[PDB]
Amino acid sequence: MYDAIVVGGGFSGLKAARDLTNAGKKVLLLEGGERLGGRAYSRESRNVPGLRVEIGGAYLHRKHHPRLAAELDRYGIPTAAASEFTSFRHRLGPTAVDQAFPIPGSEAVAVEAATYTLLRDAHRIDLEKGLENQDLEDLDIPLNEYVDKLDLPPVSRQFLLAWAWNMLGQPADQASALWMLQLVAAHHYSILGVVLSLDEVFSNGSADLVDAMSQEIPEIRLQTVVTGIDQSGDVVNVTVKDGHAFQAHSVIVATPMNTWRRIVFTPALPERRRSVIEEGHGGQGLKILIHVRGAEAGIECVGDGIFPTLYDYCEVSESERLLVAFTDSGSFDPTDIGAVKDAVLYYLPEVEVLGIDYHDWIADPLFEGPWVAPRVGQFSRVHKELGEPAGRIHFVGSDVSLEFPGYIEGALETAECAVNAILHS
Amino acid sequence: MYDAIVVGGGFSGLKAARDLTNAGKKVLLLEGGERLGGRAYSRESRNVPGLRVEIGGAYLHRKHHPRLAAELDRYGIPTAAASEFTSFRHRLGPTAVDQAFPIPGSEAVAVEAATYTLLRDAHRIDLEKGLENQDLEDLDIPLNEYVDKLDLPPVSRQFLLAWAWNMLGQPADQASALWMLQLVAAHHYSILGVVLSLDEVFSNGSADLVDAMSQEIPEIRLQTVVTGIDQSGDVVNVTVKDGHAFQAHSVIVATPMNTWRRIVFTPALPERRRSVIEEGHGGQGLKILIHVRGAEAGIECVGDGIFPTLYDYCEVSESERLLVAFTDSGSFDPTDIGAVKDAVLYYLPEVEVLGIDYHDWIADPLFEGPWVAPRVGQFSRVHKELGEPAGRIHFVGSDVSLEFPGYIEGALETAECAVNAILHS
Ligand SMILES: Cc1cc2nc3c(=O)[nH]c(=O)nc-3n(C[C@H](O)[C@H](O)[C@H](O)COP(=O)(O)OP(=O)(O)OC[C@H]3O[C@@H](n4cnc5c(N)ncnc54)[C@H](O)[C@@H]3O)c2cc1C
Ligand SMILES: Cc1cc2nc3c(=O)[nH]c(=O)nc-3n(C[C@H](O)[C@H](O)[C@H](O)COP(=O)(O)OP(=O)(O)OC[C@H]3O[C@@H](n4cnc5c(N)ncnc54)[C@H](O)[C@@H]3O)c2cc1C
Ligand SMILES: CNCCCC(=O)c1ccc(O)nc1
Ligand SMILES: CNCCCC(=O)c1ccc(O)nc1
Ligand SMILES: CN1CCC[C@H]1c1ccc(O)nc1
Ligand SMILES: CN1CCC[C@H]1c1ccc(O)nc1
Repeated sequence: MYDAIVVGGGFSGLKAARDLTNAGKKVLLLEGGERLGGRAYSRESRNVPGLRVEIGGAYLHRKHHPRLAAELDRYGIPTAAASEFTSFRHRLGPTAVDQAFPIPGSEAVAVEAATYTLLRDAHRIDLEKGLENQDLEDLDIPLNEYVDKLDLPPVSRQFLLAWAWNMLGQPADQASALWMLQLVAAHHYSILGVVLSLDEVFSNGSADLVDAMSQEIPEIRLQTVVTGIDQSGDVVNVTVKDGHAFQAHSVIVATPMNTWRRIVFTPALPERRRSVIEEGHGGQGLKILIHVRGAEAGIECVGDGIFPTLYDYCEVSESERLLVAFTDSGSFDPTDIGAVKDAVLYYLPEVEVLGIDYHDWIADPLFEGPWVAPRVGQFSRVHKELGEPAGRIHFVGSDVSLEFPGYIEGALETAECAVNAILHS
Repeated sequence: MYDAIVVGGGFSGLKAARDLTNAGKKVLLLEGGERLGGRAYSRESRNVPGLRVEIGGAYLHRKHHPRLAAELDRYGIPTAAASEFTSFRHRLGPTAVDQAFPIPGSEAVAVEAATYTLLRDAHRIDLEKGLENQDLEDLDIPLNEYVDKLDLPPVSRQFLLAWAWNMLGQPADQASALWMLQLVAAHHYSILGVVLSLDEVFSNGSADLVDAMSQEIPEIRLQTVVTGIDQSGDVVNVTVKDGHAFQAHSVIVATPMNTWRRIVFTPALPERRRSVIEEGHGGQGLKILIHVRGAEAGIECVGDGIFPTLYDYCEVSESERLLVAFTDSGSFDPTDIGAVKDAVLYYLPEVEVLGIDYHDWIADPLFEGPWVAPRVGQFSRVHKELGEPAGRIHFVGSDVSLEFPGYIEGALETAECAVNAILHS
């Protein structure tokens, strides 16, 4: 039996396990899959032999993501930007300008005013309290309704909606305004910052950091799916799909929120958590790597397409590239390549699609979703509580970060807190 | 004897006189100078025979200035923009972009944040209450100190300071932050709007409108300088530099604030007004028309020069133009043409200065100043009170507008209110 069992071998689990180990605790890490890293998943391209790609989490910004920056410095892990953006091919209407910030002068006043309104609203959020504890319910409404009250002209309206679609992984009618404002608050109260945090990538893949961290973790079991966590006795018992149990004084749940509902907790989790847990969050983010021919380097496209964003990812050859598109899996079927072709040619009518690569995170039983985003009304009912301990079971992960939810940084942050909580008695 | 005497034949006096006349009152307008229009002064160029120029007020924006827009529609008075701006020659440092909005991407986050801060502060101002009645004293500090707390990077910092210098007619150390915020509030809570209200000009000069209005005013005396206003009796007595008095039930003071201190009021004006009146406001605006050779059309220059702004005004010929520069008369001596040459060549090293035209508003005894701007600390002590009646004497004018101070629109607004006050008993 162990001081602590960590369930899940993403960045959160890995951090918690390593740090508890270095503190002299006896730790076991159980990972249900065949690999470590979770929603950070670098691997060989399905389309391009010998090419390493990120199929989940990839981007970081050292200034918004200091714990991650610390990890990188700690292990000497190189980063860079994946591409310079120099060619802008927007679909925002005839008055848009082809630049990174495509808003024309005739919209400037409208943007100014909306900027003030969004940031005012964002400043209502205190990041330590939880979204359900601050009288923020009036903001917990469908994003499209919120944006309708800003009454933006066409370019700025579509620009904001596109990036919101991209970033939340939900269409505007399903996204919560409060959640959009949450991401603005997490970026030091900045709208710009949300998109500007796409700043660098791992030069050798996320696996670089995953492997570094795992090297400091003495006991790991892969292919070990936790099905049960029972703290009815003096010591927590963790049952596993095989049926061969492990015991510890403390258990860290570092699996995705949308998979909690498949674990049997004993006793049952506190009742106010239960409904949201059963439902799951509404995240439907979809990231598609697109192998193309005839694309110039450095393309960025933002617009009103079924892909709100489409931008440069990497050089394959003199004539071939990968692009990345974001949409959501409720709106778009990535296995309909004809659809892919249509969505790309909308922005880039000269380009030929050669193929696509993605991971169906929502269909994967180890995840049941991409990154976190609430359904409308969820997190103004319960949010902080999701990542609070239930007796000796701690809940960590990006999904439950108050400080940086949906980011690698949030995984690290939450791990920090569980480790400290465990070290204090 | 008259229902009303109006003192001053600027837009405020003219409006008040006309409207009282049309209401069936018996009105006399006394103007101390040889012309009507006051600080709106179109006349022939000192530099270019046969050319009409604006030596004071010139610019308007129909959307911010609806009363003025009404006047223009009423008399069929044509307007246009004086020039397209197409060539940007800024002195804002090597990272500036040569566009109307010269802020580069690396400053975007900083600007976003400052935008929120300025507008938040501006939203503290309710435009009907007066700046001395709202607990705004913490904002009534030197602009440079306020701007230092925004901690802007270099381009945005200098850009904001330049336009503030231009617009307030005061260097940053003498300008009040609260007053800058007042102009932001007057423009429907917009920073951009302050500069965007430079939108059209009178196609035939301000005198077009002045002449239209004066045609509706049956009794006008020019060269009649008021020296005394005495309401100790039942009927107000207005003494005049000649010594030949006029009497009325009501008197409208529509002369500039900085000339009130030369009038003998009986009884004395209410005591809390007296000190600011004696001191005068701190407006030192200076507008210089510059006759040039070798300038391309459509130039706008903003920067850190002794002229914060320098921009296109009109075509004289294929090789000659007028530009306009704003600075202030405490900082700059317009009769030092060598200085003028230096200030222009800073932005435009290829251009030859042929000559200059301006009016020394501060030296003119009928004005003692250009447009209104408070000294630091003035208007958070007394501001609304300056434009309130003292018994039967009303105070109007741009100088005292709560709603649009320093603009033609403010002259019209204040006249509106005095007329209505007089019509009601
Ligand atoms: C398409 C996509 C793109 C992204 N892009 C970015 C980005 O650019 N930048 C950024 O910062 N973030 C990005 N993210 C978000 C980020 O990758 C995740 O928030 C983060 O990796 C989550 O780490 P974690 O430790 O919370 O959970 P995960 O990485 O999900 O780890 C959970 C672990 O639990 C395991 N598991 C599940 N059920 C069980 C079970 N019952 N028993 C045992 N193990 C179990 C899973 O196998 C997994 O290894 C992206 C996410 C996705 C899906
Ligand atoms: C250089 C400059 C540029 C400007 N640019 C713009 C601009 O682009 N757009 C804009 O909207 N505004 C502009 N303004 C501000 C605007 O012109 C004025 O606020 C407005 O014209 C003031 O009108 P008024 O009726 O309040 O006062 P004024 O126009 O000053 O009228 C005052 C009248 O009082 C007379 N007078 C003074 N003392 C006496 C006395 N004792 N007895 C009898 N008569 C007396 C004066 O002769 C004058 O005719 C500018 C002002 C200046 C100086
Ligand atoms: C840099 N600004 C462009 C807007 C989006 C963005 O910043 C971005 C997008 C992709 C990428 O790899 N790097 C940056
Ligand atoms: C249009 N934007 C440029 C900034 C200043 C400005 O708007 C301006 C200046 C002079 C003029 O005649 N018209 C407009
Ligand atoms: C930065 N975020 C965190 C969750 C999804 C991810 C992401 C990355 C790139 C992009 O264009 N949009 C979203
Ligand atoms: C618009 N304002 C009102 C008072 C001064 C005037 C003005 C006009 C043009 C310019 O560039 N700056 C200031």
